[PDB]
Amino acid sequence: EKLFTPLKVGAVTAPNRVFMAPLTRLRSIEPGDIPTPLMGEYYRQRASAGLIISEATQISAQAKGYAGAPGLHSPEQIAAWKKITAGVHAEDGRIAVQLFHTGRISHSSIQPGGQAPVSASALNANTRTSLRDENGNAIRVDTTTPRALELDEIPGIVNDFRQAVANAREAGFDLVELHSAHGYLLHQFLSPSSNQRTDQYGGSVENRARLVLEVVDAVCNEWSADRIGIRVSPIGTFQNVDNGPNEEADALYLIEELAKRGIAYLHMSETDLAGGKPYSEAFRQKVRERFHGVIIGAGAYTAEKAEDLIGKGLIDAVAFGRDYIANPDLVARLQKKAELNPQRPESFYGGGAEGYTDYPSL
Ligand SMILES: Cc1cc2nc3c(=O)[nH]c(=O)nc-3n(C[C@H](O)[C@H](O)[C@H](O)COP(=O)(O)O)c2cc1C
Ligand SMILES: O=[N+]([O-])c1cc([N+](=O)[O-])c(O)c([N+](=O)[O-])c1
Repeated sequence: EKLFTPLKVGAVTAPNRVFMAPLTRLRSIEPGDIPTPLMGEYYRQRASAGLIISEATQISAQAKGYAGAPGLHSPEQIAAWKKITAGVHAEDGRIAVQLFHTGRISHSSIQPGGQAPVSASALNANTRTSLRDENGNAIRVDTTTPRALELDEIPGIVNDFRQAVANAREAGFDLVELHSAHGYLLHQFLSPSSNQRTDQYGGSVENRARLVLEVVDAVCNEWSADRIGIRVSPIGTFQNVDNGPNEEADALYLIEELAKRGIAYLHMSETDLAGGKPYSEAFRQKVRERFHGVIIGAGAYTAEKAEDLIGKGLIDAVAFGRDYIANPDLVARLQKKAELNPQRPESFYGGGAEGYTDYPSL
């Protein structure tokens, strides 16, 4: 078995290939979107992971889509995240911050000034986001119709990603993961379904990938390419955002472009929680020959599926989501073939310690 063997991931070395997937838990303080000591304890409990990838973290106030999600733009956010990374490092762990802009998956009530969120085009996402009620409890509310970004606003978006990566370095993160998946802003530009622009940021695949590649170049320049990962979900449909009528060819174009930058890793979210068609081994081979860094697979994996694909030389590591919510010591349990704690989905979002830090270790 290979799941418990080391792997060099850009600038750090993971001691195993069992990674903690990015998981939105909506427990941050408002006002201020500030990480908490309870969040610090949760991440410290999981520090035996080969790599922790944080919950989605907004790059700016405009980037916020969910009440209770943290940011990485203000002094108070930087100071709170510094305590969290210090606690992970005290336990000999490694942690990446997942950075996003939600684009049209948002609501006017949590935007600056109470105004419309932004996107590639002015089309409603036709889904829900998570807000908080008068008592601070999580609630699902229909998304607000966005306005299209003006051409002259695009450099500011690139600069916000650049600044958030500068802040992540100061906060003591080991790596950053750019959120280019799941129907958020970068994916909204990538997909023809959500991008009807007639300037240089819409139409062809080269134009649709222009924004995400500008962001990759900016953050590599700010820090170093060996500190940068990216999450993509380029095959299937995710939160009403499909990948267009040429999804395989368009995915291989983007992956070839990413490879030119020499980034640390490519993280593929293979399916939505509601399911989708499995990746073919032929498509996995085409990805593998186009990218020369670490490849992480995710989406309803078991340890058995992970071992199979790692042994075949097609991926290098696996990110587990819901098994990591329920099992702080998932590495030890998989190594010893011990039974897992049962999941409690009712407490995935919002609340406090219950369903968060109260899943026991062996
Ligand atoms: C409660 C919950 C929150 C999630 N939040 C995020 C997120 O912040 N960013 C992201 O890229 N994916 C997010 N996902 C997807 C997970 O990263 C992961 O890909 C998925 O849970 C993997 O499948 P598994 O749970 O079957 O292992 C979330 C999933 C769940 C269950
Ligand atoms: O649980 N969620 O609300 C949720 C949130 C995010 N996110 O980045 O904010 C995701 O990427 C996914 N996701 O991919 O399933 C889910």
